[PDB]
Amino acid sequence: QEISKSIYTCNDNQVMEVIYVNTEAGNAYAIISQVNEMIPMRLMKMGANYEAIDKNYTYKLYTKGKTAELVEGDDKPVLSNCSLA
Amino acid sequence: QEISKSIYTCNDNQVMEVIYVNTEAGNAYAIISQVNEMIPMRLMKMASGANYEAIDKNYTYKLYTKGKTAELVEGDDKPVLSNCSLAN
Ligand code: NA
Ligand code: NA
Ligand code: NA
Repeated sequence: QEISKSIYTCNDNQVMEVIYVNTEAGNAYAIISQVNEMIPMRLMKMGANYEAIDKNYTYKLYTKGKTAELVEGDDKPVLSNCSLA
Repeated sequence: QEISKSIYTCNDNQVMEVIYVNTEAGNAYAIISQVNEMIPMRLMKMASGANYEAIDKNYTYKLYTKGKTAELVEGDDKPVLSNCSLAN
């Protein structure tokens, strides 16, 4: 059972879903959906921060317990002050 | 090595993205997006090729795939996306 779904409420009246994958061998991933595309991300720092696997994307997901923030480019905010719902 | 994205061309000028998760130890999952939600799915250990069902029992999406082809249905095999093939 290596896959799970989280839903967050974020600033400016928005919702962010994240699918988390945690393999039995210890590899962690996250998938978000932005602009009608699903973007797979890999764990890069450990709260827990994930970065897009496809280098053509610059999305980064920073999580800390039940909170999160999604940025792009030079840590420019996309979704801020996210909290687990 | 474990996560990949497939894009399918389907009937009626529709496109379907699927994220496939295939772990090193051989476990298989899929993720699709419908009605603006991501739906995680698990492989059904059944007749080839690779058929998936939503992990959340509130959803009735099933994804049936065979080689390069796929079909997405819901409920009693009600078509959602039909005659899908890997884009080429
Ligand atoms: Na981007
Ligand atoms: Na047709
Ligand atoms: Na693999």
